[PDB]
Amino acid sequence: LEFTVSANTNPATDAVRESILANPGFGKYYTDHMVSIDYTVDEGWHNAQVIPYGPIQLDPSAIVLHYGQEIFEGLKAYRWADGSIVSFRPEANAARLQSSARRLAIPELPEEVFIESLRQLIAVDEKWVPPAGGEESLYLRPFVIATEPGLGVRPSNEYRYLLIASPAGAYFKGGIKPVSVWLSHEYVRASPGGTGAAKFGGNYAASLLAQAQAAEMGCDQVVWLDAIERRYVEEMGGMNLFFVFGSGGSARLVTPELSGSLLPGITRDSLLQLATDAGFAVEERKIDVDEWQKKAGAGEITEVFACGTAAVITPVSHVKHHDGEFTIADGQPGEITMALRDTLTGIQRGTFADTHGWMARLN
Amino acid sequence: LEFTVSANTNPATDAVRESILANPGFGKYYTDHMVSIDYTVDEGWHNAQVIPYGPIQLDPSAIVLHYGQEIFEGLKAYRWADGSIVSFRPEANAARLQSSARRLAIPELPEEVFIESLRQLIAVDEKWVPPAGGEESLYLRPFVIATEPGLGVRPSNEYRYLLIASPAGAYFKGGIKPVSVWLSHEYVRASPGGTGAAKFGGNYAASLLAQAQAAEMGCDQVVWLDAIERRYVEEMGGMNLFFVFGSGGSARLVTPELSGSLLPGITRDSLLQLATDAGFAVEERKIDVDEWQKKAGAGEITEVFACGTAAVITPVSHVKHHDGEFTIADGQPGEITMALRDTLTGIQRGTFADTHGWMARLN
Ligand SMILES: *Cc1c(COP(=O)(O)O)cnc(C)c1O
Ligand SMILES: *Cc1c(COP(=O)(O)O)cnc(C)c1O
Repeated sequence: LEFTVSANTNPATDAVRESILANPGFGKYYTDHMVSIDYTVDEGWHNAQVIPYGPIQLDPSAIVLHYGQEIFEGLKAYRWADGSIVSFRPEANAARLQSSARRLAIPELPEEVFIESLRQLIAVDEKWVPPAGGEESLYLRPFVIATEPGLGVRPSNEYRYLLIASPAGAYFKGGIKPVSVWLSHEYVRASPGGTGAAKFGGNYAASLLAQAQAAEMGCDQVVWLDAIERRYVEEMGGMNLFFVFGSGGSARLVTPELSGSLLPGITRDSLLQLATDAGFAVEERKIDVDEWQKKAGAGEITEVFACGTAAVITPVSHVKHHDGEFTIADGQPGEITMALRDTLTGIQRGTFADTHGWMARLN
Repeated sequence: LEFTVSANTNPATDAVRESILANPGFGKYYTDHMVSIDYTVDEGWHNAQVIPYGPIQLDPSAIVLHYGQEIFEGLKAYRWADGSIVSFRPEANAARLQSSARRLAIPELPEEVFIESLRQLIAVDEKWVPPAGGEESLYLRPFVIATEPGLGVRPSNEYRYLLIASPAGAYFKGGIKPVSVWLSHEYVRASPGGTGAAKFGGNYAASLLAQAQAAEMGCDQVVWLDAIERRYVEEMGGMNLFFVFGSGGSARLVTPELSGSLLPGITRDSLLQLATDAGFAVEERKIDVDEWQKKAGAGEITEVFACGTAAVITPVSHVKHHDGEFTIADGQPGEITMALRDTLTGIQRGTFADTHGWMARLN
């Protein structure tokens, strides 16, 4: 697929850009350009191009505005010491976007086109990638929306793929700070036969009240329990969870299994591998509130943390739920939690060896 | 709220508008204008206006395009013999949009403003309302979308309410026709506590695969079973269901109760009342597949029909599911099914007495 480039004539000044890169926050500012690719049944994906970041046009009856047919992804681009610009496992995101697409009846975007859109945007907006050897990065947000007009309920026949970038600092206010969680007694993030395994906007809109309630109960984030038995721990907001049993090199990690409604996080998959590389025993099984509170209080469960592209790893220190409340260890980020975070971020920044070939060059 | 009007300087010629009204189909064509109301935290709902139907603009990071925070409604405008333009229970739609808004963390729109937008649009696009004495109408689609830019996950602080209209000709052009249904064994429409009771786009995008599967099994529409026991019948696509036991004046009606996950259909609410007015005994309870097939085969269940705004009432004649297949009576639309459809549409068209005061003037 051939991309055409229409340069932004009035991009952010070097001063404004530098200012942003110094204090970017998350998903607040956007680069000067974006990638756009159209889709029609007859031409498939076409009219791929790099254009200036700006307002999009949609018919009032566009399917995405009524029946929420949309999906998204989230990955990062990093600037290395040698001046190269790389991304962490972009092939995985390409593949998951196709998985989310299938579950939502949206045409798949070829992985080579996905990866190419990334290279094209960085080619024009490389100066928006943060300096090497830092916590900052450039968040890439690939997404697809149904654009065909018509109020009839059915899969759209026209779509638009968009790629925008946003300098990223720290998703959670604090970063090196553990969060408290409220286990939702009233809400579920998904159920068997649902869209829990797809990175689909609908999933997030549905969770807003549950998060609001977590905050009203005096907690930072909501944690999801299975929709069937209302007993098994799944995720924290839109992040996977890990439980650390014991400590030192003999410690073991437990994380909820991919039941079918759980979203297969790439950070999760990576951490399981890194844990094994380190020598820790890992296990993907079901774990319920009862065992959690019991072993945490007992001291067997020494740490708990959430993981995801945006925050990478976030320590969990306190738990509150319909039938109890307890703290994890001393309420501070655990040894293992931080050891794994330093290793993962180290690989992403080019500091540590990438033995699994996870880093790919974008430039 | 005061509405400002910006007339369409390029409206559809009389030739085009007339050709559309002669064969409008459904949700295919739109009138010359649309209503728009903006929402910000400091100004609340404001800048209410009637403007030309046309493409709207959104920032690429608009929340609705990433985390599906949106909701909608569906009602109709009818032209009566006396020349008036009326609507069926529009106050109920206003109330439901508020209910959907609350579940999706979206600011509620005052019922007074909702009704006003309806009056305002009809004021300029009255010519698009079909002739009286027929079964055609003007479908009204009110909806709210989150427009604030920002990739962080949280309720939007900026919204836009839009009201568009689409002519809708006779649903059943050549005589009413019954549909076949596939009871979904693999998918669920919603889970307890979820967003099943809200008119939210996400619910529909998630159902696309299940409908495609129903068709692949050789059926017209997909029917939903409860997410818990996977045995209790809920709805057909985006329409409620009714079961007719027996026949004649002593017939009895049974419909799934509002378990909390079912969508409180307005057509459904109306039919339960009309059934009572005719002297039919009614029941709002759970009914499983076993009872359905068993009693349908024994001839106790004589009819089944689905209901909703667009089609009003659609007969269901054939059922197929994981463990069986059966037909309802003679496979034709039942007596009670058509009697009730004739009564309801008669009230909407102004032919029968509106004893409950459901019809409201829009003009
Ligand atoms: C995106 C997402 C994650 C994390 O996936 P990463 O690939 O690690 O970024 C976890 N859970 C849900 C529900 C998600 O949508
Ligand atoms: C809109 C809708 C209905 C029908 O409601 P009416 O008010 O009768 O138009 C039924 N089920 C679902 C899931 C819906 O979204």
